[PDB]
Amino acid sequence: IAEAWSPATDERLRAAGIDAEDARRVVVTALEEDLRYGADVTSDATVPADAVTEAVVASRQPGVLAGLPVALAVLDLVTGGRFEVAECRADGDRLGPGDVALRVTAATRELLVAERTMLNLLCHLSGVATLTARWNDALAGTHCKVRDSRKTLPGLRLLEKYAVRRGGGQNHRLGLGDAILIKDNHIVAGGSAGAALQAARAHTPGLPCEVEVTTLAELDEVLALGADEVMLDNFTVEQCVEAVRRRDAARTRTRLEASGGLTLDVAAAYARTGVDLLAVGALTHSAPALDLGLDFA
Amino acid sequence: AEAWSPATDERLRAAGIDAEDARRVVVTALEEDLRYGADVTSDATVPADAVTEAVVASRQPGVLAGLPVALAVLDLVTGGRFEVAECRADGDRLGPGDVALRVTAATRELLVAERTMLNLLCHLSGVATLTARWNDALAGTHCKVRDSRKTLPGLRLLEKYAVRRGGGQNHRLGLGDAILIKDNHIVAGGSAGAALQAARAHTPGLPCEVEVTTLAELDEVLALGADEVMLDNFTVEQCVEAVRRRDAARTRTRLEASGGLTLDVAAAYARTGVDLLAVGALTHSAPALDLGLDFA
Ligand SMILES: O=C(O)c1cccnc1C(=O)O
Ligand SMILES: O=C(O)c1cccnc1C(=O)O
Ligand SMILES: [Cl-]
Ligand SMILES: [Cl-]
Ligand SMILES: [Cl-]
Ligand SMILES: [Cl-]
Ligand SMILES: [Cl-]
Repeated sequence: IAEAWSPATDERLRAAGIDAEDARRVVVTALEEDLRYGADVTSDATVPADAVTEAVVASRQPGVLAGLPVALAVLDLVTGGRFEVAECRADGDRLGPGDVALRVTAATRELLVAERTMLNLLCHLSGVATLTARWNDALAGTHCKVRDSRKTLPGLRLLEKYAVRRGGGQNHRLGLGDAILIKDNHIVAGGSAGAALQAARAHTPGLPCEVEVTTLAELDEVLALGADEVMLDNFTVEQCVEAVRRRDAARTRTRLEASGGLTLDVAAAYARTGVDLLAVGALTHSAPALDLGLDFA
Repeated sequence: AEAWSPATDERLRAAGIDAEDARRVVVTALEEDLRYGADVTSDATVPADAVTEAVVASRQPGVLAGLPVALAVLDLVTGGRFEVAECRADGDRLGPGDVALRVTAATRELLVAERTMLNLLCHLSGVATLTARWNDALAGTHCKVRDSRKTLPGLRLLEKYAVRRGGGQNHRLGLGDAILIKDNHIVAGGSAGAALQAARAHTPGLPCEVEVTTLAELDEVLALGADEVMLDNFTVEQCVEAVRRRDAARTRTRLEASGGLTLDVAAAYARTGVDLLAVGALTHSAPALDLGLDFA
């Protein structure tokens, strides 16, 4: 029940590397989903308007914590600044069961209004970071990194990319316009993979550029053309080993990125083929939520 | 574009989709993808006058949901300049290779829409698919499955829609349409039955569900004859006892179990004799359904 939050909160967000205008759109929208049918009828009947309590946000499962500054923004907006923090962990920290991510004090009615919006953000972004961190682990021992994609949930892209970073992964492009990625359907609608790569290089030479191949024949063209980065689409582990052979023999300056048909179990096998990157949509479209709850004193 | 045709405006209403809320989701999701430029890749590689047929089909089996929303994305991007050859209905079960939609539009407009349409399709169909799986496990009992308020930010109404299409039932939609006395109300309010009596006091027509964590609390609210009790994190065995104590007391209180539920133990919880299972995983942990969009 406020306009926007205090610039003290805006500083907290940009310090963590969160887009503050996007965080505001997400937070305001999520509060409205809960409040559009009227005030918190349950709290209004059972909790005095004057009550103040302490609240602890803690995890029940282990994983990586993301979104604590955005959760704090929710609470700033609902209380209008009238809260005091005692303890907090930082986004990126590992959490075990019972670990305290936040201990804050505010008016009881406003915590009760904010908590579900705080926790839905927190449990979701933490799930993303927790899963990204799992994928990074399957790649320990190699030189392979994990990246996300554009397969993000409507409305939560920048926040899901942020959570991916907090879990130790790397972002891909953020949209259709900040980098070139030539896909199957571009090659369906057009000539060949090679023609397409030459067309994007010529048309937009500033932007970084990646081409997605579905066969070894296509891989041969883009290697002949000296492609900067190549994405292997639904290659088997053997096919990737071949693709790494053909890459190492031509331009060792070509990054190979595997995508499609990847699961956490086979992540280790792929990393071992010598490909440089795994692009995993599951990071942001099928990230199971981390169990965090908010308990009162 | 600005808004969409009144035809998609009414196809959404025919589905029971909040059309205003859909507009916000769809326009936000498109702005996410275009706020950086114009789709350099397609503008370099696809003729500006190309027109293609596109098929949406699923690679895995599940329940389809969100197709009217995916269509509204296509409408906005094309300005209504598209045509549908075939479409399945939200709620239909699909298998591998099953075609949920065949559209024809300008190839460049399809490529800008492709990812927003699929992100909506795959998430909502995922929500409906998991909900349907939960329904199967409850089959042969009188237990139904219900969602929660543990929804992804900005997506509550579309996800509740998808729970309905997967064969589940919606719980309340916000903080103001139903009473639900939670663990923290009880802390701040001294006692579980103290809080329930306070709720009946303030609005006697609004029905109260009270959320208990101990068998003791359950006797307390069953003694006050609570209309509906939610068993927070009872074990399968504690639910069986909960049902026993409820059948003893001459009130037919409704029993809904919630807290930690996984598909895993879904079929077991359905046979404790509780009436409802409230599953946050339907919406906060629904794995996406693999649908793709392919050109002719
Ligand atoms: O298009 C992208 O940005 C992308 C990048 C890597 C992996 N997948 C995708 C996708 O969403 O198709
Ligand atoms: O508050 C709700 O609507 C709700 C309903 C059923 C199960 N859980 C919840 C929750 O507290 O998130
Ligand atoms: Cl960063
Ligand atoms: Cl292994
Ligand atoms: Cl309905
Ligand atoms: Cl007891
Ligand atoms: Cl009652």
